[PDB]
Amino acid sequence: NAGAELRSKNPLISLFGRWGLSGKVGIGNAIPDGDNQWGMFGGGARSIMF
Amino acid sequence: MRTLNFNGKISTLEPLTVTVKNAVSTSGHRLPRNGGFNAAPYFPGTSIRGTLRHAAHKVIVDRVGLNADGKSPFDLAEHFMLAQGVDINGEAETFAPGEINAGAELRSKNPLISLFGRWGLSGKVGIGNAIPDGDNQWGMFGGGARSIMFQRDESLMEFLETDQVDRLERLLEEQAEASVDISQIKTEQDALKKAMKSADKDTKAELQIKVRELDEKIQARKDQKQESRESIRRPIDPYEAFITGAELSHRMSIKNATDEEAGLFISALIRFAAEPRFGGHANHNCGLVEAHWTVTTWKPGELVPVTLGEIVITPNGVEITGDELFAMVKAFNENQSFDFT
Amino acid sequence: MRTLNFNGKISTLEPLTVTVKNAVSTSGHRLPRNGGFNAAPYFPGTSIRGTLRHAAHKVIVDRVGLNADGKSPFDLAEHFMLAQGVDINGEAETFAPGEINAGAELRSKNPLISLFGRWGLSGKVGIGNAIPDGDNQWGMFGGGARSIMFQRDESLMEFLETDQVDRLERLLEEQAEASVDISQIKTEQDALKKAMKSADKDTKAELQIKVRELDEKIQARKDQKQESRESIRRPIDPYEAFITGAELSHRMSIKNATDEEAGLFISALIRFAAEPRFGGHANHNCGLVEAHWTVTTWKPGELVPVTLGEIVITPNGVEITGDELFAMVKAFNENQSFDFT
Amino acid sequence: TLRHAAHKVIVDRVGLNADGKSPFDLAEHFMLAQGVDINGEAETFAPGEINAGAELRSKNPLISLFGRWGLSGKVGIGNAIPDGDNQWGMFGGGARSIMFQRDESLMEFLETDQVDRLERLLEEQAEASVDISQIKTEQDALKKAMKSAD
RNA sequence: UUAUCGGCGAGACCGGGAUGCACCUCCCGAAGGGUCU
DNA sequence: GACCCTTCGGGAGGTGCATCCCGGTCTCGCTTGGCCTCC
DNA sequence: GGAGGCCAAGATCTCAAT
Repeated sequence: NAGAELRSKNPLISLFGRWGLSGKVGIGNAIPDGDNQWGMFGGGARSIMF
Repeated sequence: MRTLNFNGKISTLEPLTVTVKNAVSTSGHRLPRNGGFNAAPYFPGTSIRGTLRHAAHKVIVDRVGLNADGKSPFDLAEHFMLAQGVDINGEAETFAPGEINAGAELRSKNPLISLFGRWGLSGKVGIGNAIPDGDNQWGMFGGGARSIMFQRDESLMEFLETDQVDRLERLLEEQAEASVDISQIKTEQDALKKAMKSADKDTKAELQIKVRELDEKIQARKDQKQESRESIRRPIDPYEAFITGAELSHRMSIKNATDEEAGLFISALIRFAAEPRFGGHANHNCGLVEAHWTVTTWKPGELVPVTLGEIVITPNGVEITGDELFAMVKAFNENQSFDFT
Repeated sequence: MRTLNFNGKISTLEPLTVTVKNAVSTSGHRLPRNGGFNAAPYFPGTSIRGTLRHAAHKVIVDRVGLNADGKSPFDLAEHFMLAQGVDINGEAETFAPGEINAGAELRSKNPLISLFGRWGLSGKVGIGNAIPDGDNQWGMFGGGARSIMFQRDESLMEFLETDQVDRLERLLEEQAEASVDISQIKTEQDALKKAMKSADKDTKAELQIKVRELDEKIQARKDQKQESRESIRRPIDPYEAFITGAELSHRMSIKNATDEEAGLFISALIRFAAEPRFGGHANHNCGLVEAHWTVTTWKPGELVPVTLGEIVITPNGVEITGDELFAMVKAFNENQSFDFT
Repeated sequence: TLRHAAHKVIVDRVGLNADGKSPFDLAEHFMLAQGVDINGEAETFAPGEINAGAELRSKNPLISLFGRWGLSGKVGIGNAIPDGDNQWGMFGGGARSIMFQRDESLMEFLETDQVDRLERLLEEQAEASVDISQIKTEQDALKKAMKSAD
């Protein structure tokens, strides 16, 4: 019976939560709509500047 | 007067479990094993026999008729005799040994008591165990843990009034305290229990007495609690069951089955298909099965049996093939000389 | 009174996970497996039963109606009995001779207890497991790593006072030193813990005692840590869950369901559709599902079932089809003779 | 079991009389089945010889295979010795229940007087169980001190 | 092998209730470049 | 169309709680007289 | 009216237990 008061005082810890206090916010994974929407990027190579 | 052998398989749609008194131990719930502690489990033929016997009993109850109030003509004694096979009034026609054709009239007039029998009257129906086809077709199901609904879902606290909220707080504090005390008592109890392996028998007796008194202490401590004797939050121990999709081979037979008794048995199988549930833990829908049996008869003196047909029980219906099984069912449903009282 | 079989599937809109006590081990988090270690996991029917039972409890609470304050007329014992089937008052008796016929009235007055039973009253609702259609429909999700807030983002350093920056410096230093100490203790701990495979039976107790003492020393090392007890920076172990878009075959049933009981159950399904979340890990939005069930009935003695309708739960709404299901829900709603107290 | 099978073979072979009654009376039935002679009309061979009853063995194959009292049988049937070491187990078991405490739909069939009779039955069963448990407890207490008794 | 012959059998559902859950950014730096109609 | 050059590390948790009950069978391995109906 | 057939009666008590 302390959650209600605590959640009213602290909206952030109400939303996201802590150990023992459940968070109201659930944020799921992001799934691609189609296919072949992922690839290798970056890479490259360090080179002697001089 | 023919022998019908029902050779087939029982396919499992939901885990199949059963609690046999001699199979379960303090360590945990185990299925009855096919001989030994490390052998393959099986589903008891006793459970299948009881389920089919009660299905046949309900077939008979429906066939005799129900009055406008929905009451059957049978008193308590007839119901017990037809389903449990036990007589309470003591009026069962006891056959002294040596009687020629002992059950003749009773078998001719009461196909249910002819099929399944009682004390003093051998039943023609033998329903064997179900044996899995492969290995690792069983596992520990159930599990879980009961939980405070108000610690899990805080939105339930809004319904509770202040007095009940305080009652909840006292209940939880009491649960924690009792858990700690019982835990200490259990630690001492298991200390004596691990000392139980002492070679001296006298010590073992003394340890057993002390363990008994510690169990009494646990019960006393539980009684001292005022809010709730039992702890609400507790893990639930699993039960062993056959996995979903397990194939279990089954054998049933009727020895010297007339058309009427075979028809009653087939009607019992048909009615069983409406609720094809074996075993227990139905709260988790355990026990649903689908089965198919191939019916064969063997005339003594001949070298090969002949297949009469097949009974297939599926969630989509009951399939019965072969004109002989239909003839059996029609013979049962069209014989009006049955007296089940 | 007819049996209703709910045959259908559950489609996961988000990963579906559950932590069953026996299912997990020291290796990590795992779903309960249908058979053995290398078997196809399933979603327990116990969790589904609990979620639907609490949905039905909320249905009953809303139907009864709250007072002006927003409080419910039910006592704490009545909430506990409806939602979890727990008699904290210590009045439940399993084999009371006088309760032999009193079950019918209790069921007729209390649809929720009739559906979901208690200790001593069988529940008409059986809710089975959810078993995936395909293979490789599960995986390890949730793996992450808690970070130091002020090392990832240095712009938050300027918010802290000068005295608190030293607090964070002490936190980081103590984390480093305690982590190296605990890692050394662990690596020697596991080095001898690996010896469990081939060790003397007598030394096995000491090896258990040795590891326990090492655990005590680890706890003592953590205890002397001043600024924090547990290190902020740590990797988070993943949990096993069904993949997004997994198709799990699920089967539910109500045995001899009155129209009112079936209406209560369908209303529980309708209320569950507001938050169709099974299992755990509410953060990461795990557990969201989308299910459709086909309701069929089977009158005993018949050969083929009858389809009453389909219940479809989607994020866009709930669809109930068939005049029978609407009649059931109406029958539940229009009955004013229920006493849940 | 095999002697009964042979007796059934003989009964089938001989057939039934014109009236449909089996042509064996009680005496012949027990001679073929159990091997006893109930009326004392059986041949009593001299004890000295071994190859006795040649005519009887020629005429009655069942008595020749499975003997009678006074005539040794030619059929020896041995035990069925198991091959493995864990091929036996405690099967059966189970537990008889009450058909009305397990299935509640069966109570709808009972009338009021029958329901009252069932309630009386359950109460009597519980009372008798408790009383008999007390008596067995006292009996076991006697048994434990029986060895220490003079 | 100290003689002879003999199925131990029948009936029984062990079942009932229980959400295992709560919190956590895995991040950080790097020219792949040059010769020839 | 010839060839370099393949990285470092941090850090791994904490809790509860472990139930209650029934209900344990009946025969029999002998002979003879008393008595009920039967042919 | 034996003659078949059933049923009740007759003494006291039997230790071994993974």
